[PDB]
Amino acid sequence: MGPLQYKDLKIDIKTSPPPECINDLLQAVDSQEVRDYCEKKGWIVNITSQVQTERNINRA
Amino acid sequence: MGPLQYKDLKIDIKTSPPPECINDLLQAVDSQEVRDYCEKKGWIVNITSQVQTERNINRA
Repeated sequence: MGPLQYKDLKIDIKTSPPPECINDLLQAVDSQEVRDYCEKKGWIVNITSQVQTERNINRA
Repeated sequence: MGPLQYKDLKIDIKTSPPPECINDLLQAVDSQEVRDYCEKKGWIVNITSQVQTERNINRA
């Protein structure tokens, strides 16, 4: 199977969350509303495996 | 008046919080525990217009 091109990153300004300011933050105040928010914002502070992009490239 | 004798403000030190990732974050999930944490961490994310709710509560 295959969800997407599944390979190196190819974006830039849109969905972080590499600048772990929320998780490094909320990793101490227990508050998924802040991370649920962060990933609501668009960082996704949580993991770097299951990602979903809206601008596919297979066709572009 | 102010919170105290607020003076000397032309450096930066390890205390941010200009990178408003917590406040820009927590400004939407209502969670002073994250900012109380952020300023506990050392950013101090907190606008200074006319707030006077005796911050720095006794969390220890």
